[PDB]
Amino acid sequence: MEMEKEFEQIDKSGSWAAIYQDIRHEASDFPCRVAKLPKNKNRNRYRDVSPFDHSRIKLHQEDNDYINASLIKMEEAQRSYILTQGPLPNTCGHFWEMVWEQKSRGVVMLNRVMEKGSLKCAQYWPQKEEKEMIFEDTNLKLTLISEDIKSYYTVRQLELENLTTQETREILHFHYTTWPDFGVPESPASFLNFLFKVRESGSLSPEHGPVVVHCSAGIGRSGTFCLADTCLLLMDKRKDPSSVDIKKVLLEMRKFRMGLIQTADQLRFSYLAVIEGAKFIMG
Ligand SMILES: [Mg+2]
Repeated sequence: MEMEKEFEQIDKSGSWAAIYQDIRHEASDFPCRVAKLPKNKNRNRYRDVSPFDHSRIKLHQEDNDYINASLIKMEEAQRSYILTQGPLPNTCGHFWEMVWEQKSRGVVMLNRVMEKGSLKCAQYWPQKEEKEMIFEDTNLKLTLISEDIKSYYTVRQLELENLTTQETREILHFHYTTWPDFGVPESPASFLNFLFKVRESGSLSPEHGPVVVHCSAGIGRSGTFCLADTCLLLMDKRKDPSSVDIKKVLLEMRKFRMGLIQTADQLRFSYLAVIEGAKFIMG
């Protein structure tokens, strides 16, 4: 396996930080002027994590179409993702409006609501069946239908209703709950297992809108999830699987949202996930 050889030699030479810095230098720099308008200050969780203008998701209701969310469209892989930040107390109705308008089937959440003793994300979905949430600014109702708590992740089914038109949709919420507070997982096994659960639900499939993926900033763990999914897709699709270059796929994704993969350890982990996922698939 070629990718496993490049991996092993980056490891023996301790080059991970230097490989990662070169990705940071080659990565696209596009304007984010809507993100930086003063009227959108409180729609952004981080001042240094903004969606590019050319790939930003626009809310359809008029007034302010801004949400911190980017469409990553992977042409050759035939896969699209919306990467977004963890919703803010003020942007939960926007978040669910985007899910509605983009005809998304799945939401992939890679963080806990509280990590390292701080709030990383608003509690933007209901925790009890009998206590639904209404988002008055975007006129949406959200109801917990069921949830399935496993050791490494939780799957929720939710009903999203457009109160304007009374249409209802089922949204699946895939919540990875065991990503360590510091660093990355020891073994890619549970992350891959989680990714395949998302795949098996249909949420990544072209009959639906793009999956919505977020962590706290929507670039670090979120980048890892999309990078691994797209790389494994490409390895299944291509005549030559060993022709799949993680670094070139990452740089392609970074044309659509800045900062994807935030650390050299997250880069190493992405390589790891793709390599081990290749065995379990293409073995
Ligand atoms: Mg109960």
